[PDB]
Amino acid sequence: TVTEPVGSYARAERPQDFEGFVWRLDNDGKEALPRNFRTSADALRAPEKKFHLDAAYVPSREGMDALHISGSSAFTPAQLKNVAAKLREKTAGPIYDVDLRQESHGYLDGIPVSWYGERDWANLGKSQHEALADERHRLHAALHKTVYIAPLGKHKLPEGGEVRRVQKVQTEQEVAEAAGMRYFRIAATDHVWPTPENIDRFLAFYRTLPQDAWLHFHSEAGVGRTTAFMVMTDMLKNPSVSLKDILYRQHEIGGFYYGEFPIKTKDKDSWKTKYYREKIVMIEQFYRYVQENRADGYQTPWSVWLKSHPAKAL
Ligand SMILES: [Cl-]
Repeated sequence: TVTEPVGSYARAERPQDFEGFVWRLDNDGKEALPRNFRTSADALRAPEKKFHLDAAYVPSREGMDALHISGSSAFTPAQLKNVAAKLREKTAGPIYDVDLRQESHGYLDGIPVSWYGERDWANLGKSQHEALADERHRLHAALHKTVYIAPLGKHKLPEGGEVRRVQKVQTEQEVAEAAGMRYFRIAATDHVWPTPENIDRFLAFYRTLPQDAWLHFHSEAGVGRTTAFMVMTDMLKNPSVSLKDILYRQHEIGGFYYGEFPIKTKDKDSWKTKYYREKIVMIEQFYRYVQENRADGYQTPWSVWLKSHPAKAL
């Protein structure tokens, strides 16, 4: 009897130990665009040394022109508008803001903030219903109230920032719509592989999208969670493309590399190590799901299939 199967390790952590304690500044708004902005129309560039990949390797671009996806970090409303404008030049289809953040976040006086708990796990273990409920309550509770908004220091603790009496509160959905983008939330926990719940939701959503739909994925940094879903979308829309080509091309356009590599972390970040290994295994497990379920149109949901074909630990 296994308590937590591969892909659900995070379920063993205690939520009560990472509760939110401060409104974190998600972006200073000094740049015109969010950080790590990238699209599937972008040219591939040299891989990052840390991933020890083959720089001479030329990944196939098959299906990238019609992939129509992009990724980025969190953003201010103005930055989102700039993103929408840039994407509108590439498509005449609906542009979706796919919010992959489980952590409660929103905008106070137009400032992008999030209720930060240690490890960014303020909503760990909560269902999407509970997470959004927490988010809605906190945002509203901030109106006409004094709050402290601050960026984090090297040890993930408040550093400087500012104090203000909020006069306007907005959800990301509001910001997205005001930017001319449709909105879709997937409460994925930061630093770990998306839950079976997260993926089932995405998969159902993905199946009903128009042919010309453009997906702009984003999380906090625009790296871990953002790349995982960009990778999954790439595999789903281009099942004939090898796992290697998918992983390489998603990384070389500016994303994270989800294949094996010499994982290295500072002592204070040693806790992230097993979660990185788990994601590597689950990336391969999803690829297997796509290859073995595409033929019948994915009649079997990911969560169901996963239980029938559990991934092997690392
Ligand atoms: Cl849920």
